[PDB]
Amino acid sequence: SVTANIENVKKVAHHIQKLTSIVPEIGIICGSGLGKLADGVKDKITIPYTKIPNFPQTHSGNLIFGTLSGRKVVVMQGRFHMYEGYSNDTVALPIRVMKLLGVKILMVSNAAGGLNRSLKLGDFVILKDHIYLPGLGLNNILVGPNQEAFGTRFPALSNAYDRDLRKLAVQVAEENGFGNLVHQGVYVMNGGPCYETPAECTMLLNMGCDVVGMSTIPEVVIARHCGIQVFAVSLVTNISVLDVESDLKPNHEEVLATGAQRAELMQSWFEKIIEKLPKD
Amino acid sequence: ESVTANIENVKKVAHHIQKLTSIVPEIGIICGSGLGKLADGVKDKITIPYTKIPNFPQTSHSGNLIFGTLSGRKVVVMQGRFHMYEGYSNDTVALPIRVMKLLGVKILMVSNAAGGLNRSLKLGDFVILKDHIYLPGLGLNNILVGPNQEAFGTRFPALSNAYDRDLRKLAVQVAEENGFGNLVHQGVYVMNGGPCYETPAECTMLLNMGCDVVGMSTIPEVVIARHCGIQVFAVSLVTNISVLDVESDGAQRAELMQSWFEKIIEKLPKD
Amino acid sequence: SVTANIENVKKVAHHIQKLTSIVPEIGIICGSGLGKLADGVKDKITIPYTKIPNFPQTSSGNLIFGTLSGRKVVVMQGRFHMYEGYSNDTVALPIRVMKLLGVKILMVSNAAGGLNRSLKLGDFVILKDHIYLPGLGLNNILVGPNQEAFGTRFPALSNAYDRDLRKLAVQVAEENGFGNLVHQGVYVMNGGPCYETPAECTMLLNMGCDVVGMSTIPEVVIARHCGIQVFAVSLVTNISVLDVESEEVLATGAQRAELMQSWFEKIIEKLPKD
Ligand SMILES: CC[N+](C)(C)CCCS(=O)(=O)[O-]
Ligand SMILES: CC[N+](C)(C)CCCS(=O)(=O)[O-]
Ligand SMILES: CC[N+](C)(C)CCCS(=O)(=O)[O-]
Repeated sequence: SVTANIENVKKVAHHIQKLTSIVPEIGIICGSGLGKLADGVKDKITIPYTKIPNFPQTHSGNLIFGTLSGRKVVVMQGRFHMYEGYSNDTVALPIRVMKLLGVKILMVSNAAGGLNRSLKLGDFVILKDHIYLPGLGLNNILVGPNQEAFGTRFPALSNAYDRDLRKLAVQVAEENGFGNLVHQGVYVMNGGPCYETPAECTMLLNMGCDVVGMSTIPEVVIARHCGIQVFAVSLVTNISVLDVESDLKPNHEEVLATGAQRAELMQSWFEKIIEKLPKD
Repeated sequence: ESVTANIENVKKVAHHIQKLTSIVPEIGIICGSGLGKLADGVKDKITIPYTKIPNFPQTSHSGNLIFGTLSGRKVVVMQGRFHMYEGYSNDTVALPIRVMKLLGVKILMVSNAAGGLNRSLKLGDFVILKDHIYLPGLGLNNILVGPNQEAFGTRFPALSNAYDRDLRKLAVQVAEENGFGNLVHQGVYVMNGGPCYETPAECTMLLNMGCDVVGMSTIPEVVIARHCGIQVFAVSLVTNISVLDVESDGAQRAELMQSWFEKIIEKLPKD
Repeated sequence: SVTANIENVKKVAHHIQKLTSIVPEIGIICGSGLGKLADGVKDKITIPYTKIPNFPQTSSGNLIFGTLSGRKVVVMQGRFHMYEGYSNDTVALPIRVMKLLGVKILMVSNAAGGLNRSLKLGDFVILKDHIYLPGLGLNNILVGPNQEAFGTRFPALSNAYDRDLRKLAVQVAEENGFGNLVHQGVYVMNGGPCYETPAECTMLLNMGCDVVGMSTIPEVVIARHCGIQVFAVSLVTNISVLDVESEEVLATGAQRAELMQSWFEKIIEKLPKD
């Protein structure tokens, strides 16, 4: 990976600006439930990661630029997960590129396990806060020399999950008849890639966590560090088992199935949030 | 560090071992510190020093693999382990377990020495692990971080019944019928990366997290074993009782644990 | 960049020993509140880190030798924080150099967020214990081959924060009229460099932590490993927010610097000579 410093981020951004004239104001990272969001983007240019020098590589992932709900967007189709062995610089560079391209708001989804006992499979949990277990343990994405062109050395994570975007998301769900599926909660990052043990889930629930997943927080930290507002949502793809005696367990195909089942609704929700954002 | 624990490299190591012994092990046993006696009962033994195995990790006496039978069943015993607090890599720790898989191991029995958090524990008690909290794993130091080796298992392994409940039940029964059931507990093991012992504040936090014992090993091996379908039984010997507040200031047990493991193996189901 | 082994640590200590004849008994690592401690030292011999070969670089840091309240000291001005990406050996080496130079007591300050709800901005929290979140998660400074020259493989952290040094520190504060600022508590390390979220702060408070910061514990572990007594104090530079819907740190340090400096000087004055 190339260092996600201003020099390298500029080179990548400048290369992208030759390929498209679209100045995105919203960046979207597609997780669970957002698998067909790129189809909804109109007047789009699709740039495979392979066509961007010094951009991380993960068919190839794509950067999609276009209009969604009357706004200019860049959609990241293809993520770089820490459990896959990717570096901090790999995860940070795409977010910092979004910043240089013009992104003001980052919207992201992911799949998570439901710790909170009131959660149902397929529920949406808007992140209102997080617990960054890797970050507390010296694997924070920002470890290393601070890049002052982007942000400060010790970023505050106050209002990390923009309260006004959260309020809007809830309002849109309620107005469109699926407010009953929507919660707000604390997301804890398990580095992964193992699912959480019953003892681990019990610990995490008692720490005050509502959902547990293996991603997202590193991007959120980079976004907040460089001043991008964040809206993040976990799709509850499994209900955490807290009891060792239980034979119930997380199953990959069912986790993927839940994402796919909820995709139309999740994308609709994101689209309807975007159309309500103030603009001009 | 060391060679990637992929199918090609693990196969190469396994094939080398299969030229040094004709014993196909069904059960793998990992001896913890002060617990080398678990190998002493091995009948018709064949000893392979780690130095004889190219690409197998090396200790820094030499470590050995011991093949033979215990209570009639074919076993491989690991004498010398690779601890994460020593600076060994994920691949180093993973490779021996994946080698055991290819050699034919279906059940892994692991022992370690641990600190007692649960206040009902006494020095010298055995705590069968029923579950774990992998603090390094939750914090982005999980042994499986990196490309998944699909030949061994799936990207996101579930850890349900990680400590096989039928093996736990059998182990408790064997202890009770041999008159040391009073020494045996079941509990949750939490891994401290180490190598520092836990401070009183750490011990209190860990106890309140729902942990019964704390140690510096084992979980990484358990994760790799479960990832590739090996059933796991694991037991901690309580060698220290954790102090919970700042204001406040073995040999026979190894032999007993040896006997216990032997008597468990005698009763293991056999297809 | 160099292993903190006996061979490398000795080379560094020997280089320092030809630049100064002062044999330090007390080492002091300046965090928040101790920025001006170097100015108060008498018979100063300032050695910049650039002038010590094999010594880690941060810039330009200084090792100041001299006397403080009649006792020989070495003051580290310029620390090596793990959130900056320094290696374990980088952080360990200066402490082990201190050991070889003659240091018996290490006094350290830092800036920390107040979790305990009774704390006020500018309070002093003497560390009596810690929770080393990085260490529990496989990022302990001692991971790797144990350097037997300095200590044992599995160091115990019983009495890590020497109880007699804590007693002395509280007594000095009480008799100089600022005992009302002094608390004793548990420090938890957040690797950093992000400040802790409300959910993180709530979790940490419920684990039994009184203050949270991003330093100190690694140095304390190396010091205890090699048998140096430790006194550590956090300056409360921020009050943790525990619920969502929610410069000041640098101002608190600069404001309380004089008092903390005075406190450290007066502690060194009352230390046992035998
Ligand atoms: C439940 C989702 N699993 C299978 C763990 C995939 C993790 C990818 S993530 O964290 O971006 O949703
Ligand atoms: C005295 C050794 N301690 C710290 C208990 C570590 C135990 C090593 S183990 O896990 O193989 O038993
Ligand atoms: C408040 C200052 N923080 C963020 C903890 C940075 C470290 C300062 S230090 O060295 O005094 O701990």
